[PDB]
Amino acid sequence: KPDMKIKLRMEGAVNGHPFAIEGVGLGKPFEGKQSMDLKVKEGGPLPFAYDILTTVFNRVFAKYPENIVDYFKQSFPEGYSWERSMNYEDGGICNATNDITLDGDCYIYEIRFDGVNFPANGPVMQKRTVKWEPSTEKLYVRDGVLKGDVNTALSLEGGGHYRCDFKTTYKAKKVVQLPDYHFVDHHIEIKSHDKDYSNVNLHEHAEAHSGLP
Amino acid sequence: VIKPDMKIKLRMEGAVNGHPFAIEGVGLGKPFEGKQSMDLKVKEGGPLPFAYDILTTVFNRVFAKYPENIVDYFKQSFPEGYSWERSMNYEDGGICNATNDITLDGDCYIYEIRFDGVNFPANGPVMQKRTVKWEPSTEKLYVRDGVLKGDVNTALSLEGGGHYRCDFKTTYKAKKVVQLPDYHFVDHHIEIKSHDKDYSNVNLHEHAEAHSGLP
Amino acid sequence: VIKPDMKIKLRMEGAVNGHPFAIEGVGLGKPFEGKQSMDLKVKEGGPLPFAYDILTTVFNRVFAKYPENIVDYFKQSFPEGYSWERSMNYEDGGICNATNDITLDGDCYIYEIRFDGVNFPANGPVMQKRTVKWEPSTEKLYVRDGVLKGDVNTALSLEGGGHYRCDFKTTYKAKKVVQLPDYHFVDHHIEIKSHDKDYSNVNLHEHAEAHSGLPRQDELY
Amino acid sequence: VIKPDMKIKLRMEGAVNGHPFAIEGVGLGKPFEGKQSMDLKVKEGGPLPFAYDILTTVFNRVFAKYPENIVDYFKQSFPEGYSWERSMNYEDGGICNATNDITLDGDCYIYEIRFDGVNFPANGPVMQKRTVKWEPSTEKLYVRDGVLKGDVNTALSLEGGGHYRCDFKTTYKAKKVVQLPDYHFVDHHIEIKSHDKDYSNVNLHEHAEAHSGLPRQDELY
Repeated sequence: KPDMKIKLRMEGAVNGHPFAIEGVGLGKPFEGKQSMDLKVKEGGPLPFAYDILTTVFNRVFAKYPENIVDYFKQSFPEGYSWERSMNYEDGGICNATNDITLDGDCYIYEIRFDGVNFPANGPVMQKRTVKWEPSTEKLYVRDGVLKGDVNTALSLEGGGHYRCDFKTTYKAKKVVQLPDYHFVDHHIEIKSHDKDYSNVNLHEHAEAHSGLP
Repeated sequence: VIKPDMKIKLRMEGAVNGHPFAIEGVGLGKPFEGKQSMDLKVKEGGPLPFAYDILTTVFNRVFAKYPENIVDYFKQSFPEGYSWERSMNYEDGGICNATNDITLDGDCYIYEIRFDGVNFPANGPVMQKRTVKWEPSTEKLYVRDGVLKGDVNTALSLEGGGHYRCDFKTTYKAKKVVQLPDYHFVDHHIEIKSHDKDYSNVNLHEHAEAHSGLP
Repeated sequence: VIKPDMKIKLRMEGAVNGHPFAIEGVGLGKPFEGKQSMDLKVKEGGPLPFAYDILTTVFNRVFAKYPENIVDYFKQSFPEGYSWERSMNYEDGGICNATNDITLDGDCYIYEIRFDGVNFPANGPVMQKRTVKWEPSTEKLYVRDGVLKGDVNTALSLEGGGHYRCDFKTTYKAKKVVQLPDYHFVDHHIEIKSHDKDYSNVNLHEHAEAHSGLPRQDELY
Repeated sequence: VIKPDMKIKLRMEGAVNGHPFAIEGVGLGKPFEGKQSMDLKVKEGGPLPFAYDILTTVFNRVFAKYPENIVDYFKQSFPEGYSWERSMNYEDGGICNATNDITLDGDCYIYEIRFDGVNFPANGPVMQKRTVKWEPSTEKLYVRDGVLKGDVNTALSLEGGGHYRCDFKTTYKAKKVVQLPDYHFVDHHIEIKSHDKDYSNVNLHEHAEAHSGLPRQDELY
């Protein structure tokens, strides 16, 4: 619908230490904007940069142009799931999955998050990340499902960037029309948070396009 | 504190391509000879829809024969124990993250294991169970930032011939400060010795020895 | 130093899976429009046994339209010029490293290019010539240790459908000190417009435009 | 075709971060004992501004001791010889691509080598010459598409301690049809034994043995 709700729970671990986060939000799928409030329920205070989780906290929240097949809006009411590997340039790897279903007007997420091999003096365990930069994801079809890759980066305290290579697989639960090669522009931002990030208000803006011209 | 005849008790909770499962095991082995064996049972999520082989190297470098001219990081870490973290990067994009918290209760090592695999193509040898076994391997172990790292590029043999490659990145963290070793190697040979039709029961063996390369 | 119309002169020497070749080209473009076109000729090692597409992005981010609010690293570097390094990483392990030394003579840029590709499998799309073209792309550019870096993972479309991925890592080096830009993007669309049977003659075009991501940028006045 | 004492003659042309150089070498070794040594001389581009260590493993798996139960792909390929392709992926993004055409003239192997490295950061151990030596390694060899592959993640020890990692991917191509081996390993130990101040003269050694993993192989009679 023009205005949808979000309900979510994430369970996971970072370098073996487990935690849990729940969230509630709302957004406009046809405008490509969304926002949510996240609450840490287990494993607080989190000893890692919150930023590594933010892109796991839904490509249905992306404004798709008419000449571009929309894989995500097609997959409802049944929904879809996605898998992702997030490979940071210092060897830290985060694996995340999301099972997305629809109940009335509210999307429901079942998220699992697992990070390993973050060095203790790195920007993630030391919390020296500022935010994610805007990015452009590339989407193409492979083995009857939709892939999404993007080489992005996090800005660091005092300048410089921390790169991360995203590899996402999107699987609609039911068979939908497959799209051509296209792009999605992203901008995710933490707009407010408390000292230990037990409460986080997170926003994303996403728009699909087909590149130049 | 470390005795020629130790026991293994383990539980793994995890998921592959989003589908969860759980496996328990009971084992035994000889740390000073570098040999071990266990019986594993699927307790949740069976029958497993992926090749069992991707899990076996998660199911303890204390079971490796270390010569005396090589500092033994793992046997030093007991009785307090150690933990390890690992990424396993398959050449077709399948990636498995696993963690193991290892403690010691009397004569039995106890594992708390987490396993999470993503992005395995449905047409690949992991989801279609076309792996035969792990080949023998030689791991590279070195120190970085006060902890021990171990990297190895190995492979799985496939049923119509050929090999399916995997890059290992392990971080070993002793629970308290031990002597750190110099650059060395561990030779591995892990084998499934018997199993069920669906791999609900698996008998797993490993043989390991540390060395220093040529000569 | 930068004129609305510029010329291009280049020579590329290199090898793929150990077999050497050489290519010369002449071109023209408009740096402030971010467009260029050239004519390329194989001079050595023909006919080439690999897909020509792996060479095209080696054949000048000075040919990229920069908005007025984004610092332009490349147009600043002339008349002295700049150099760049890059090593493409294709998903089946075939890897190409490339270098370009770019200088200026009057109104003509001059390239000295080296291209070296290794480990292309015989049954892969490069050695079997099953690539159609490069898809449009969006490059990510950021600063590291006083020089400009460029990352983008893009793809080639394949003859029977589907895509063949490649990871780009470029380093750009101005020869003299210039102003460094913030993290930004460059959109690309490179196209082979015409070629003969064995790709002896190739007409190649590129369109490149810089932006700042987010909400793409005319407001009634 | 293979005699217990063979000689080596080589020339390498290449560049690192765009700056070209050339090195010639003369050597000797015992293929059946897996040992070799050579003396290398910089002929162009000296003094080299990068750590010499990145070139040493490019300066022939015929010099590897094979047990009788493991098929020898390399000693089989002569007198025709073989060629190999290789990418070396360092953990900070430095990438070196190398090719070698190995031929045989009498009792002397002849190498034609190309070496091309890009994106080595200026503050890294290669451009600062902070490497000490390659650690010994164990390469893993397997067959793919009828040719021989070699993978090994290895490392260089660094001046102030610690290690600098590199990912090797080699493709070996015999010039004639030979019998293909099963999955096996080769243990390596390459050493610079002497060099002059700026590495214009370098004496280089390698020791190599193939095996089949543990249990490492008289049985007391």
